Amino acid sequence: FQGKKIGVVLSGCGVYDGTEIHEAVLTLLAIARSGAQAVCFAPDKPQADVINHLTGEAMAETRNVLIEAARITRGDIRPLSQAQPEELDALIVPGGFGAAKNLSNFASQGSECRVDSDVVALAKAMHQSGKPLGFICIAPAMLPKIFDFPLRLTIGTDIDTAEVLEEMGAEHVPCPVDDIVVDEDNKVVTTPAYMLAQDIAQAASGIDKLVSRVLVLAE
Amino acid sequence: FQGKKIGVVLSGCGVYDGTEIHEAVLTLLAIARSGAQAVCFAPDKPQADVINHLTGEAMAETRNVLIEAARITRGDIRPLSQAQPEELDALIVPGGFGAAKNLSNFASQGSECRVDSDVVALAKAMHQSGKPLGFICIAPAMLPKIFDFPLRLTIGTDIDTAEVLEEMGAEHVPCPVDDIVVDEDNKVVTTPAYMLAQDIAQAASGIDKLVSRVLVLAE
Repeated sequence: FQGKKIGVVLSGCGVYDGTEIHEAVLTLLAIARSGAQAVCFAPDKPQADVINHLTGEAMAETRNVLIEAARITRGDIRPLSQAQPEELDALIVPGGFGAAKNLSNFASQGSECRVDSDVVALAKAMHQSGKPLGFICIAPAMLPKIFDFPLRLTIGTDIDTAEVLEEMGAEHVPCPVDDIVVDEDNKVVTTPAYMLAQDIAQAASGIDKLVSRVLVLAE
Repeated sequence: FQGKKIGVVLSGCGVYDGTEIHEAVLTLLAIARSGAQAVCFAPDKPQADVINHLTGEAMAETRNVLIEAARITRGDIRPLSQAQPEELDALIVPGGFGAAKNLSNFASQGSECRVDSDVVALAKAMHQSGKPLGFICIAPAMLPKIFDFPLRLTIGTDIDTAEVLEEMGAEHVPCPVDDIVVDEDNKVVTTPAYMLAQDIAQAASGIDKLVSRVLVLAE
């Protein structure tokens, strides 16, 4: 897969107010091990909140999504507004509450949520051209808001969350932490990761499969 | 290795002002995949600085080392002052500039640096009992300040940095990104990681070997 360029969209730095750090790093690892290149992006805007990860309480400060996401990529990131679908072969979106607070407002709006316009436009551009999409953990919640047609996807086994996604037009398929769901016609791959994982090795098993599948779909 | 408890000491969240995020997550991954348990700690104190990872410039704010390190561990971390050497089988310290700013002041003091007292006491406790130590990237710079005896270690191949460590009493051994150096008598393992890595898969190759070796030394 040398030569393949995989877009990666981040939402901050940490599970509670940005991207799930394990999920993001596991994604980068799997991409690199396959010989492909990650091309990272994050929207240039303030985070919805800033959470003390030690206590779970909100902090009285403000942080920029792009600035904080740069921590994960060691500075090698660009504003999402600069993404060029023609230069990408696929798109992957890791989870964390940032996917539900910053890339969308699923966390507070549920089925009436809106998704970041630049996220919608990039994802639609991939689908137009037949380039695969990989969404992890809670990130698949954005899919039935982006695409106005039925899609096979998963967020694991949680019945309440699955009910919400169905209300939005998805077909929810149960999946364990170490496997994936694939909508073959639309080339969309999903996996639960931290929705179900009890440790990092269980999250890596599902993520590795997701990345592998995305790369196969991109050929 | 089920049952093994591996202490992990963090310094923040991000290469420039805390722990190198890739290195920390790769460490956790390798520990979990081997069936052992990571036990994470970070000192409860302010970071030396806060760096914009997008530009590399300092920011006009203050952040707590423990609070930010909790991002990497999804909240599963304790203040370093609470570490109980009797409950640990080994100790691993990932790199990032935080190891040189927060766990020590190597970044500004070089060979005249001081190391966090709780870092020194925990590391000494491991060595007393014959429990292995694994230090990654720039973290090995702390070793000849902690132990007043010669130690075989590596930070890669950088001649200037190696010269400083030698001034402090170390025996520096060249090592590539995908290998390790082991001081057998003192059970100390080091690897360069981001001192030399050009991507995350190259850092993982060295880290995986380090963790494996630490686990073997802990049996």
